[PDB]
Amino acid sequence: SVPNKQSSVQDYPWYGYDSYSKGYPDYSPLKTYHNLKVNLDGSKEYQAYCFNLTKHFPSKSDSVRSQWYKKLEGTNENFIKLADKPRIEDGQLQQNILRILYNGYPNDRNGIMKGIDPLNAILVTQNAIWYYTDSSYISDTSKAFQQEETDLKLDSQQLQLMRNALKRLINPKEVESLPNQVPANYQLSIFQSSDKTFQNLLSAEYV
Amino acid sequence: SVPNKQSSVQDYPWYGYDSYSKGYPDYSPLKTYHNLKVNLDGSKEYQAYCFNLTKHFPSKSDSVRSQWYKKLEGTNENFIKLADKPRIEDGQLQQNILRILYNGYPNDRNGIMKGIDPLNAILVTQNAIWYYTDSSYISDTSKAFQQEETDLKLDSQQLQLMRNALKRLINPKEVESLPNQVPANYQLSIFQSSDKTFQNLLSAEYV
Ligand SMILES: [Cl-]
Repeated sequence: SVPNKQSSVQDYPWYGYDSYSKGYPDYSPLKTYHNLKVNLDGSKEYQAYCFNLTKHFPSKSDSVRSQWYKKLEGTNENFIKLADKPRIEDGQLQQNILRILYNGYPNDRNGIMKGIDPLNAILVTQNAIWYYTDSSYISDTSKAFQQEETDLKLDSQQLQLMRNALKRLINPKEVESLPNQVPANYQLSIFQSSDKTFQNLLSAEYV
Repeated sequence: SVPNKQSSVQDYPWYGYDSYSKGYPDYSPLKTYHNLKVNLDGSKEYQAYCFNLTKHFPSKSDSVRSQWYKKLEGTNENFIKLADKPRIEDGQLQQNILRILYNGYPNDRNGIMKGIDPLNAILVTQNAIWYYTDSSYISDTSKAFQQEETDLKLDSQQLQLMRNALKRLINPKEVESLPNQVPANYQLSIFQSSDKTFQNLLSAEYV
């Protein structure tokens, strides 16, 4: 069921939470999976991804604690204002993030995520997002998800697909060579956390 | 007061927690400070620093949830086994971390932390630790702590001392070219979290 929580914070009406919680299919509290969502007073849930690695993850949906968010335009200016270490040397941060969301979970318009289990696909997408929003270190994708392999007990098939999908998502030249490019109507939103101790969120949708 | 919590997990007797909680002097729940500690059944608290930026921070001391830890030798092999993205290029990972702990808060053996307020000194040390444990991006220290400046309301004096200390701590040349070198009896310990969803910890002491 979709949560219906009304904000107690002026200008922060969006409820941001982790849906990988009790009630989620195959949920385990020992697994490092996440499934971040944003919704407004029990409305349609939007797939969300976090940024600010040194801040707290949004609380699980069954927690007594709730985090409130303000929806902003997903511009470069708003990322510079809210991100700790954005990868802005390519100068198309916003565009890179939009391309990842368009090609990642669940949109997957060019089939980069094909064969990857939903929670593993979210994990790949999130890692590609962190590469841009927090300048997270990714040198060799062939060596990626080593901790996740032991923590989540990923089989060789899933692990190889995940490594290849991450490689493709963080390479702009690779994404730009694909048949389906990001249209003007597919737009980025930044969700600013009311509580500065919690991570900010980001989401994309067709307008 | 020093917490006294007994583990129920075989081989994980250490209690690891964030002491920056209700009751700590000048505590604010809106500040991004941390003061991580490890202790054994109410014994002396040891200053701890976290790693694994994508995992959960240890819970605050006043939480119903407790995280349990196994004390391991602070070797390069144990870092490769538990860290997501360690900065191993120079093969001196363990020595680099030891040098940071020896020179950082509270040890400060070469006075690098002089004039920096305790929570700010922990913050500088933690950021220097993350640079090695998680390959966190630090290009120009002159620009460091921009989000912390607004979130923690740091004055110009503290901010300048913090930026200079970070620069010195992450430069292997600098620290090795200091009058006091890390002695053989100052040893590194890795605290392995029983719950794989939580950050691992690290601490150093004189043996
Ligand atoms: Cl967290």
